[PDB]
Amino acid sequence: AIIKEFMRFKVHMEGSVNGHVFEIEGEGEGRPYEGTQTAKLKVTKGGPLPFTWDILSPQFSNAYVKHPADIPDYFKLSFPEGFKWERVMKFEDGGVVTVTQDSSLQDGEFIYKVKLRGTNFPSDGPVMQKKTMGWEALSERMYPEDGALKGEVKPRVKLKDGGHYDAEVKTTYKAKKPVQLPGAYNVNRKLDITSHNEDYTIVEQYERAEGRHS
Repeated sequence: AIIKEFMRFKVHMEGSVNGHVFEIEGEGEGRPYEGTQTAKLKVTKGGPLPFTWDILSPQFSNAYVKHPADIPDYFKLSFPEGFKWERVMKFEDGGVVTVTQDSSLQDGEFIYKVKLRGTNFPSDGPVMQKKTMGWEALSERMYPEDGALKGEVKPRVKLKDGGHYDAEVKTTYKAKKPVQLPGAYNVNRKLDITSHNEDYTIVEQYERAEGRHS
């Protein structure tokens, strides 16, 4: 029931995007104090998915962010009980992804349960047409509000023909028990898909994430 220098996680997602219903199960691992982690995800129901993996990759882990020694680490402090989060991603062309997630620590591993709903993506837009090619580095501002920790960022996905496709992402993180909130700070993140099979039914990804004073 402590957070070791190396930790595994297991994750299950139930999702629907533009009506396409699917599930994903995955196995992750990483170094929670160093802010590095990887995961191997399998689409177990509904594959192959008719849309880009890039809208799913950010839903698969803030226990693995490296925090400065003098900032309360809300995510790590929430364990072993853990924390929940609720996210809305609004994309520039009207698509919307809503996500709810539960994180806990059971028998030495983190257990993540994700529910995702995407709607209103244009049928010929970049998400449904698999035109995106991964996230640029991003900086998420975390700030305390109403006894929870909110994060906000306007991250960008690269397009295969040279553009970018923009989103506004807002997440509320809430520990299951009351834990010390930090003052506002930033989390710098780089999320990469490192391997995948042809139809993206098996995917590996990696994230490096580090908190910094603002």
